Amino acid sequence: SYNYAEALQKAIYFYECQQAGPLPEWNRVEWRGDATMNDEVLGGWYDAGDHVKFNLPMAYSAAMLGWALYEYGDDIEASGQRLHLERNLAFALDYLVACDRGDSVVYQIGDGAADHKWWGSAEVIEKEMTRPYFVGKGSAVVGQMAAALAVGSIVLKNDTYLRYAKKYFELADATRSDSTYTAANGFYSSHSGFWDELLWASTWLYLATGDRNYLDKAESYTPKLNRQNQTTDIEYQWAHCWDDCHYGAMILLARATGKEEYHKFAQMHLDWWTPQGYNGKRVAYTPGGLAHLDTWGPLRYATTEAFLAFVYADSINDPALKQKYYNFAKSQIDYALGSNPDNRSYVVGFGNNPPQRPHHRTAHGTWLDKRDIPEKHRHVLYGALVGGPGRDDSYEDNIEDYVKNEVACDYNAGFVGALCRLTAEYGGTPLANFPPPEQRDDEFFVEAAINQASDHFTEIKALLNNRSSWPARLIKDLSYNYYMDLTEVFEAGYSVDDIKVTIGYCESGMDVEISPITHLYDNIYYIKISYIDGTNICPIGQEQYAAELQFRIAAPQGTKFWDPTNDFSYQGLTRELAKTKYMPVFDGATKIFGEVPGG
Amino acid sequence: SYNYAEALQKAIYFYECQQAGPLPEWNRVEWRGDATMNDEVLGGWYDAGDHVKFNLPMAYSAAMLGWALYEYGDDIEASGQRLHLERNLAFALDYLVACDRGDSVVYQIGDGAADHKWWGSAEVIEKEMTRPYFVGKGSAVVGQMAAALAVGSIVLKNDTYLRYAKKYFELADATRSDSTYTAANGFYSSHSGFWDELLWASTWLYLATGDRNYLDKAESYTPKLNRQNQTTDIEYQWAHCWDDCHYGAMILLARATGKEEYHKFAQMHLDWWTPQGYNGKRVAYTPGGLAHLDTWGPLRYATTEAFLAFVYADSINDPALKQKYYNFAKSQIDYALGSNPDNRSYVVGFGNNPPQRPHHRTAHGTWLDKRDIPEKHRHVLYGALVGGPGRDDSYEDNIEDYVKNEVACDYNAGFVGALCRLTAEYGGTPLANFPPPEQRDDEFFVEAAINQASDHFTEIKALLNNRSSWPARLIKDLSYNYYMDLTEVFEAGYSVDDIKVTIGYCESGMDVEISPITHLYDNIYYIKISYIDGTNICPIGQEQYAAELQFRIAAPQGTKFWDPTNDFSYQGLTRELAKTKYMPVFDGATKIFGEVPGG
Ligand SMILES: OC[C@H]1O[C@@H](O[C@H]2[C@H](O)[C@@H](O)[C@H](O)O[C@@H]2CO)[C@H](O)[C@@H](O)[C@@H]1O
Ligand SMILES: OC[C@H]1O[C@@H](O[C@H]2[C@H](O)[C@@H](O)[C@H](O)O[C@@H]2CO)[C@H](O)[C@@H](O)[C@@H]1O
Ligand SMILES: [Br-]
Ligand SMILES: [Br-]
Ligand SMILES: [Br-]
Ligand SMILES: [Br-]
Ligand SMILES: [Br-]
Ligand SMILES: [Br-]
Ligand SMILES: [Ca+2]
Ligand SMILES: [Ca+2]
Ligand SMILES: [Ca+2]
Ligand SMILES: [Ca+2]
Ligand SMILES: [Cl-]
Ligand SMILES: [Cl-]
Ligand SMILES: [Cl-]
Ligand SMILES: [Cl-]
Ligand SMILES: [Cl-]
Ligand SMILES: [Cl-]
Ligand SMILES: [Cl-]
Ligand SMILES: [Cl-]
Ligand SMILES: [Cl-]
Repeated sequence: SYNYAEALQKAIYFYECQQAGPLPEWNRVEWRGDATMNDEVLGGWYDAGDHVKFNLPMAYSAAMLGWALYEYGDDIEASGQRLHLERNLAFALDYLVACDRGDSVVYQIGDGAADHKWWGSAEVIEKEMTRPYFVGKGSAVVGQMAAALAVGSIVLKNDTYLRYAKKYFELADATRSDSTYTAANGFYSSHSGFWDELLWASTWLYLATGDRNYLDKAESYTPKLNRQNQTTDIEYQWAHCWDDCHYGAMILLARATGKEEYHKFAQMHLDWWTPQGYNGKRVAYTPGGLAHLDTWGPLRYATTEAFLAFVYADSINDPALKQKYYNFAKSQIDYALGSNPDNRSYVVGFGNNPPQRPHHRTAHGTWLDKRDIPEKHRHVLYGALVGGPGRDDSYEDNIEDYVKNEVACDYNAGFVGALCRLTAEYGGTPLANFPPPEQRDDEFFVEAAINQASDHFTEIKALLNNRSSWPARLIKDLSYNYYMDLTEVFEAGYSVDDIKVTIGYCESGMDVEISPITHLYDNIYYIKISYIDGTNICPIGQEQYAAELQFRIAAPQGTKFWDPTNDFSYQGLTRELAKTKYMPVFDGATKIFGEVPGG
Repeated sequence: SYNYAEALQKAIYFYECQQAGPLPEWNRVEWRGDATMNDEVLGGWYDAGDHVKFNLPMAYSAAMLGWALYEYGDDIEASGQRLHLERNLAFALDYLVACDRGDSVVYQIGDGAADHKWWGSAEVIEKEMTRPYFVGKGSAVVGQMAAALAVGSIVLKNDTYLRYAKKYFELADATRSDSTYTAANGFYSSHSGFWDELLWASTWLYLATGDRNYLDKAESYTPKLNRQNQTTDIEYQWAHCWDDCHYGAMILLARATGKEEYHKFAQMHLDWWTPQGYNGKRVAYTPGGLAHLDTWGPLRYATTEAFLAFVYADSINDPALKQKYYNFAKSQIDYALGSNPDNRSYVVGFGNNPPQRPHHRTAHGTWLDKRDIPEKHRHVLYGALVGGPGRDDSYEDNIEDYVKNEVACDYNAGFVGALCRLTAEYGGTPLANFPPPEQRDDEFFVEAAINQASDHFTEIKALLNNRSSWPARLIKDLSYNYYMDLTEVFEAGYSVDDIKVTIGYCESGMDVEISPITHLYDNIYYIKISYIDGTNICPIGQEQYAAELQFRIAAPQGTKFWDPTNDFSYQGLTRELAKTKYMPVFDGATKIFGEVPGG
């Protein structure tokens, strides 16, 4: 119905957009550079359109990418995406290993409230704030980390991942408490508790090792799972998700053990998701056919359930059940890709009329801590599955809609597995030239205005701008030149010593020097304005993105010869601030913007 | 009793405090300089503790000082004050003549609202605002100008004053309207109308010329005077004052004509002011014995009536009446000098416990456009009679009490006449060394702090202050030096050209240059910070009284030899702003504050 291979290609590339520093050599995202290099644990993924590393959803996302490979890795080699998926997974798993602290782990980098208060690109956040880390031994977060590493060890044939999966599982299982998991409260609180994580982790360890001790542990956790309302059934009326993976664990155990209790659960749970429901109970559905679990990330939940349904349907033989679950799964993926009342993709950069304003700071590329400027995103967040429509299929592509236009690691994770299943079956050709280069705008440049003109002087207001975005970046050795023609000075009988440079305003905190008037060639002279620590010009807010200087170049009071109309840098200037190419900008000795006289 | 000669001496000196620029050579006030030199008409007096020239009360005050000389000039020669009173009067009269515009006069300089909104010294007000002038021919203001010049012509034997007195009287008499008197509205509105001024001016012209035509004009105006309530009697229940001089005119006409109608009026009016009253009717009296006409300027009204009562008493023969009026008069003057429930003088700089916080901008001497700082007045407004107490004798000396601590030309004017009469009777020795010099503060100086420090640089925050007050003044060619010892630079094998001067903050609007590092002697070098228009550093407000610059002097990054502790200008600096004598200030090439290495 769609080119699922292209969808898969893009959905994987999304994770490269999320990578924290240092970026791997193979990162394909021209607008991403090393970021948050002062973090206590390097690498891994930023969670959403923010810059926090939240280990619970991060590890969940990795576990799901691992599961995608575990089921379908061989079957996707034709799409050309297997190597891409594998190394993207390994990047996250390396971070999980790097979190080890022995009897505890680093479980978060960044403070949610502080991070979310600021809107700007990953590469410049250390200029705005200093990022904390958090250490603990929460059974849910540590258990999820163990599960991700366990499946990772299988699909990446990696003994180190298995060693760490065991370490973390032993810690989570010994601790049996979420009390030291607090830094993510209100963002990724542990809602369901930790027994589902221990189940999920022990299940994957059994699949990794064949050690029955893990299967005994797994089966021991099932009576501890939450019940459905006040009944005796295990809870089934929700989705497999970052908080609760018992759903997927029960499916894996149905297949691994063949035991009827797991099959009964899988069928009850999946039936509740399908249009026919489970004995009169059913997830809410939009009229447009999307199973709609909650206001937040409905596409995330539906596409994750599609992956579970595909895996379960593939694992059973009953034709009616297989067709029912397969049709459900495909219907949810197809909705996300464009089979909906608006006929539009909900995957950024894919398909017909995709979202163009995802709630994502670094893809947006602002310079002034605002969402509304720039009015269009500077970058394409290819592959990102957005939150999606409301319960009535309604949606508007709006950066301010932090629900419907949310994007996140966990939104993409199950989605990737489902796309693997569909590419396996239908094939499709990935895009050969992907990703294509972006149109860039000017990043470092001066805006200038004539602040005052007189018959004996020129006074310039000049703002040296850093609106970098490909990638956002800091340049220390910034300078710009203002060129003049002093022919009229010499003709009137005066010299360079008779021309005085003064300053009328220099912005606080911007260490600056102005050169003496310097000969270029002939009667062409210039001053250089140098910012000694240009990294303080940075796209982090209204005050920081440009440094303002007002400078005056003056012949003696009373003289009548001063003529700025032949001065190179005066060309086109008005009384209103405007970008000018005639006051070129330099990084050290290298010109990075503008033009020079002759030259 | 009191030393009335000293009180008179100081009461006259008050007028020198009020002189607008250009000051006469004989001005005795060390904290007054030429002020408001751009005014449309130069000289004259500021009205109160403000800087408006309001001609109606200015001319009334001049007329009253003239009247004091007319009655008592011979009788005060012993007090030594006659020549002081004469030249003080001539300064105001010269202004009145300079107001002539042919068919109209300048009757105001300054916009009352804008003037009063700002709190600062006369000499700097043109940095804060532009002062408009107003032209018209209102009969009250022009008539009072005429009267002032008519008595002035007599007592100063001056034909030019008589010529303008006639011309102004004719203009007032032709116009018979206050319609063109607009700019003083709500400050010195014409409340009584203009017939009383025509009466007062024509009476003085008769006394100056002996031309009975002026006497006939004077008598023609008396039926046009306002009535007392709804009766046929001329209004008598108020005081001779800036708005209405018919009271004094009637007294002068009683003496000049001997006619019963004027004596009947004089006695009705004066009896109403005495404790014995007129037919059971009387001005309010405080329990402490002050005749209290109104909330505003009660001492002004009572001391003016004291002068009228003295003049009328001296003009009649009835010992009972003479005693009644003399006792009234002396009681009111004595109350003002200290015969009151608090035993305290209401004349600044005189007697026991005088007011120290008069509502007077220039005597206060702020630099910040605030009344509360400085908390003590920097100057002594000797001789100013304040507004005075409430009807219950209540009073607190508070700069914020713009009623009780108001001071003005018209408050002092009648008061001077009354003091003339009392020193005529009782003698007294004026103060020999008056005025004594004031304690002065530093006026131009740098406040500096170490803003940032490291092993390769010093960064200074420097505020160049103008808190001048002796007198407040402007200096254009202001600079200050920062002296260093570069011994350690040379000791490291580096040169002067390896040291970098940069700026970290330059206050907006303060055109500034920093010299290259300049040799002084030995290994001592300096930078000069020069303000191109130092007059923008001025004591007119919170942002203007000091120019802020943050400058950094830096050795190359990575070097560790930099040594600020042998730098002359670094001595005593902390991280908090403080005045320093080691960053000396210059006016052109002349040092005006601080110290230099060596000397
Ligand atoms: O209580 C229903 C359901 O909650 C799941 O946690 C949710 C939480 O309710 C929601 O506010 C947050 O945004 O998402 C989490 C994860 O989906 C919980 O995992 C389930 O066990 C529970 O049945
Ligand atoms: O009506 C009383 C009295 O007013 C005199 O004008 C006052 C004015 O009322 C007051 O507001 C202002 O502060 O001072 C003026 C002058 O004292 C007016 O001169 C009288 O004729 C009249 O009797
Ligand atoms: Br492409
Ligand atoms: Br010239
Ligand atoms: Br060029
Ligand atoms: Br006019
Ligand atoms: Br003295
Ligand atoms: Br000295
Ligand atoms: Ca859980
Ligand atoms: Ca030129
Ligand atoms: Ca009047
Ligand atoms: Ca030194
Ligand atoms: Cl802990
Ligand atoms: Cl169905
Ligand atoms: Cl199937
Ligand atoms: Cl886009
Ligand atoms: Cl824009
Ligand atoms: Cl009496
Ligand atoms: Cl007498
Ligand atoms: Cl005082
Ligand atoms: Cl103070």
